[PDB]
Amino acid sequence: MDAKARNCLLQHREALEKDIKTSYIMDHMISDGFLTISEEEKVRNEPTQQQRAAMLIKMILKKDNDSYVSFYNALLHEGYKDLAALLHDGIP
Ligand SMILES: [Zn+2]
Ligand SMILES: [Zn+2]
Ligand SMILES: [Zn+2]
Ligand SMILES: [Zn+2]
Ligand SMILES: [Zn+2]
Repeated sequence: MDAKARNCLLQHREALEKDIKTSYIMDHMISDGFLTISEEEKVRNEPTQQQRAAMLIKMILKKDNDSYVSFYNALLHEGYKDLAALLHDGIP
């Protein structure tokens, strides 16, 4: 993804990981088409909520612009408008 978007995720990494429950966000991104079911299972396998969110963010950091926007939209739609507001200015 564009550096602007990546740097924004890094800036806000700790809050994102602190706060996010992954299950609904991930099904949103899978329905959208920008997270695979194999990626989802890797996240789901982690044994705590912080560790699942850490895995998800780790994955997203390696994806493209279209995936950043899908993640952003999932935050907007699945109960994290606060976190979406932090990532808005980083949209590719
Ligand atoms: Zn799923
Ligand atoms: Zn959704
Ligand atoms: Zn969507
Ligand atoms: Zn497995
Ligand atoms: Zn972390």
